[PDB]
Amino acid sequence: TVFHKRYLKKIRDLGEGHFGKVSLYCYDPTNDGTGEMVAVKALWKQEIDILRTLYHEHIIKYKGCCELQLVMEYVPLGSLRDYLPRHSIGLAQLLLFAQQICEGMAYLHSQHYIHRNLAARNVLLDNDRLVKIGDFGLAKAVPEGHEYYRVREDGDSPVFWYAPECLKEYKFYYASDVWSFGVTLYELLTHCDSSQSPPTKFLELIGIAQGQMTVLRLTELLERGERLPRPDKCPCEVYHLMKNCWETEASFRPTFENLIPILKTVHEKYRH
Ligand SMILES: O=C1C=C(NC(=O)c2c(Cl)cccc2Cl)CC=N1
Repeated sequence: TVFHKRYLKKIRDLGEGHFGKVSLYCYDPTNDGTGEMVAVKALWKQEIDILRTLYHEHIIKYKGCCELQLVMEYVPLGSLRDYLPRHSIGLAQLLLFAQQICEGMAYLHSQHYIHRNLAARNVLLDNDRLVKIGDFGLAKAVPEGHEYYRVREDGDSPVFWYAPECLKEYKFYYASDVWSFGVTLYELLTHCDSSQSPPTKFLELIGIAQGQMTVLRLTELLERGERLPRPDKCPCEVYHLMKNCWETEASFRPTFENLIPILKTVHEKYRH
């Protein structure tokens, strides 16, 4: 679908992820005064071409583009990062969010893509609190006959959601996305509390200032087996699952395909 900027009118700002800004716009090509609300991402053909080939209930829906800006579905409940501090959410619902992330991620990996920006702020919720994986700004196609994508520097990347191989070897495997999921799972269990966030907690792990974490210091701590702590009221078994996703060796981490039945089982145990 080719959208026309003439009938696209901006309503209000949502934010920015990979330096590209997202805003709520109204598309009214018939001038009925109500129109339909869409999300417009601006300032790149690969991110658009990746999202174009993706169709899944747990992946933000591509709607089209306009002369270039990305047009996606607008989701009213927003990101998990802002949603969790706002509401009283139970353990089962948090595990259901994690299960839905895994389903969306398993599908992404099936289409031969890696996300590389899997964090709670990049996961959105529709009206039925259903997961919608967003911000494909860092997403890449894993080359055919290759097990990883060679990263061109950690530059503007969420390093505190990254496995040691991404920082040390500049390698991004499907298993590197599992490590980020482990960190996202840690985020859900802290109810996305800012005082417990991964950049904040990792600095606290040694006792260094807001910007004293080097790629070497971070690599050595992760290789030494130092990990994020168990979030308050988090069941030991949900924490042990995060640790499995945080295995030093990439090949030893669970896959998303195998994490789904496990998160389904754990969700049932804590329900009601
Ligand atoms: O309602 C929405 C919101 C979207 N994007 C984000 O909210 C978003 C921002 Cl503004 C910054 C960083 C990451 C993300 Cl996912 C996409 C589609 N519909």
